[PDB]
Amino acid sequence: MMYTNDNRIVMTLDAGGTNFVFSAIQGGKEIADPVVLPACADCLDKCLGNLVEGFKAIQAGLPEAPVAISFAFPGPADYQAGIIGDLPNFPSFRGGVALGPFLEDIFGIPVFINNDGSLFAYGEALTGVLPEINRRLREAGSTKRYKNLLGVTLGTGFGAGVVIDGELLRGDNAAGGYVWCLRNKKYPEYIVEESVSIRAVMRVYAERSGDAGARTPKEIFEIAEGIRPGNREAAIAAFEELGEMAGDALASAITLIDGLIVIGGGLSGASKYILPVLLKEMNAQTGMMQKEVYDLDEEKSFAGFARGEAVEVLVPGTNRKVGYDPCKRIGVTFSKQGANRSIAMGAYVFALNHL
Amino acid sequence: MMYTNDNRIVMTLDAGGTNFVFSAIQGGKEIADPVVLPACADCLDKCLGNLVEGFKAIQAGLPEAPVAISFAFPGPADYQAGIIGDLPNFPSFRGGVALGPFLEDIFGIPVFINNDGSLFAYGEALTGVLPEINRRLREAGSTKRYKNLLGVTLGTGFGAGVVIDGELLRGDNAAGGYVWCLRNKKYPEYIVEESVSIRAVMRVYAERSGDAGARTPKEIFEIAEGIRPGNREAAIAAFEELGEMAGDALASAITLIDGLIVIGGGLSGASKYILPVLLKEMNAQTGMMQKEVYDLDEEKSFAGFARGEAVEVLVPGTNRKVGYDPCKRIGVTFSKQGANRSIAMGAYVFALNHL
Repeated sequence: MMYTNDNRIVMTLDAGGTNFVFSAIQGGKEIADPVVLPACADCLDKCLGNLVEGFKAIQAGLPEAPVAISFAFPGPADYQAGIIGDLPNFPSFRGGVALGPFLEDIFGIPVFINNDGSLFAYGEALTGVLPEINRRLREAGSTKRYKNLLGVTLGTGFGAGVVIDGELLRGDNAAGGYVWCLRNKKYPEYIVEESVSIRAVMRVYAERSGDAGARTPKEIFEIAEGIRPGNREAAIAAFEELGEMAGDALASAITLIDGLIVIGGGLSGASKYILPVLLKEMNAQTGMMQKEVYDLDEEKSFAGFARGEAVEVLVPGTNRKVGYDPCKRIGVTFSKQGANRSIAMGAYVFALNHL
Repeated sequence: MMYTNDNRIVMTLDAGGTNFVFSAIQGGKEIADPVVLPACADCLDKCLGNLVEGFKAIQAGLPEAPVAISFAFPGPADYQAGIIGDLPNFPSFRGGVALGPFLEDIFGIPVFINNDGSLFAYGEALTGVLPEINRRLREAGSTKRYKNLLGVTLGTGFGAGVVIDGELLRGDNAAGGYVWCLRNKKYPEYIVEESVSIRAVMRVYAERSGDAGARTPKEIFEIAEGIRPGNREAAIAAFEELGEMAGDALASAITLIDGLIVIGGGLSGASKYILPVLLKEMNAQTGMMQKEVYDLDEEKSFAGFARGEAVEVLVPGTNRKVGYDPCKRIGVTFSKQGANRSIAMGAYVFALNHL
C-alpha cells in the first residue's frame, strides 16, 4: 500500500507496440481516461507530434497540474540522457532522438525514460515482493533483511532489471542487468533467451510431440495441466526445459548480485512447472561450491529461509552479544502484483524519488 | 596521487597466511615499522590477544593518534558486522568471532574488515586505473565516463570485487561480486577457478608437455617466453587456456555489471599471453547479440575506445544540441599499481570514506 494517499500526479505512456497509450497516475491509481493515438513511426515529426498531443490531451483533464512524466521505452537508448537509439520497429528513429529533453521542453516538468526490465525490478523492490519478504522475515523473528533484487520477466523475451538497495543498476552503457544474452547451457552456440521465451515453450512442445500446429503457451499449459488434449509429457518438458536454462542463467547472474530473485511476465502462469526444475538447477550449481535457494512461495520452505542458522555471539571480554548468521541463502518468488502493475508503479515511484 | 597529503592515520593488518603483520598508513605511505606476531590459531584467546598486542605495539609509535583500522580478512564472514565465520586455517574460529566489535572496544576507534577481492576493486576504482581511464577519456575529448568496475585477482584463486559508482557491491550474504564459482566452460561439472588459478597454469603445462616436475608459473612463463627450456607450445597453452575460461566468466559477469574490468594478481606477469585469448572470448560471446571489449592497455585500441561513435543531436524544435553515443563498449586493463598496493589503499580509503 505504498504511496496510496499521495496527491502528486505523473503522466505515463505505454509504447508496448503498434501505438501509444497515454495515461496518468495519482497515488497508486490510474486517474486518467486513457488516450490512444497511433505512433506514426515512418514520420519522426508525425509521431513526435502525437506524443505532444497525447500528453496534452491528458494534462487538460487533470485536477491539479502534473509533477512529471515517466514511462518505459523500447530502446536501445541512453535512458538517463533520455535520448533513444535506432529502434527496429521505428524507422523515423535512426540517428538518435532526444525524446526526453524534447518533452521536458514542451512541458517544463522532468521526464524519465527507462526500459521494461528496469521498471519491473524497481517496482518489485519498493512496491512488490521485496518489502513483503523483509517484513515476513522480521515478523518471523529474523534479523536478516534483503536489499538486492534481480527481477526478470519471462515472456516475449527474457528481460531483467537489477536493484541494489534502492539504486537501479543502470550500467555504464545503459545496459546493466542484462541476462538475455548470457550463454545458453544446452545450446552453447546460442543465447539463453532462445530457450527462455514464448518461442522456446512453443518450439519444444512442437519437437517433443509431433504437432506442427500453432499453439499458444496457455494452450500448452492447459495440455500439461490435463484440461486440453495433446502430448502431456511434451507439454511439461516445454516448461521444465525452460526452467532448466532460466535457472542456469539466474544462478550465474545472482552469484554476482547476491540478492533475492523475482520472476514475472506472461509465462508466470506456469509457475507450477517452471519453478521446481529452475530451483533444482540453481541448487545444483551453487552446490559445486555454501548457498541455498529457497522457494519463497511455499510456507515450509520460507520458514527455513527465515531462520537459517541464526545465533548470538558474545563480544570477547565484554558482556555484550551481537547477532550472526553464517547461513548464506537466497530465494526466488513470483510477482504477486503482476509485471504490468509493477512496471507502472516502477515508473511512478522512480519519478517521485528523482524529482 | 589521491590522499597524498592527508594527516589521518589508519592502522592495518596483513593476515595473508601463517602469521599477522601489523602496519599503519598515513597519506598514501606506510609510516609504521611493521610488527610481526604469530597467529595462534589453535587458541582463540592467544591470537585474539596477539591482535591486541600487534595493534597496541604500532599505536604506541605514531605521531598523532590513529583515526581507525581496516584490513582484509580470510572469511567467509559477515564483513559489515565485522564478525568472522568458520575459517579452515583457523581452528579456534568455529562458531562466529566478533572480531570487528572486539577491537572496536579495545581501541574505541572504528574497525573495518573486508575480503581481498573487495578492497582490490575499491582500490582500483578510487586510486588505480578507473580514474586514469576516465581522465584519459576526457583528455581524448570523449564525453563518456565509466563508474562501474569489476576487479579480479588472478592468483592462488580467482578472486574478485565489484564497485558501482563508489559503492562496494557487498551483497545480502556478504558474497557480492563472486566470480570464482561460476560454471566452467570446458569443464561443465566444475567451477571456473579450477581453470583460472596457479593450479590451472601448472596443471595444463604438465598435461600438454610430458613434464611431471613441479614448475612455478614464473618458470612456465619463462618457458613460453623462450628463456627457460621446455615445451614452449605447452607453456603458452597453459596461459591461453586460462585466458579462455577467465574471458568466458568475465563476459557473463560483466553482462550484469556493464562496466570496466581490472585484472591483477600474481599471474598478471603473463599479460602477454593471457589478454589476447581472454579478449577474443569476450568478443565472441557478446557478439552473439552490440558490445565490444577493447584492450585499454594498447594505444591504438584505447583510441577507438575513447571516441566510439560520438555525435551531437538537436533537441527537436529547439536550437539546442545534446550529446549522444550509441556505441556501447567495455574494456579490460591490468592493474598498474599492483594488487598489493590497491588492496592496502582500498583499506585505507574505505576507512576514510566510512568514518
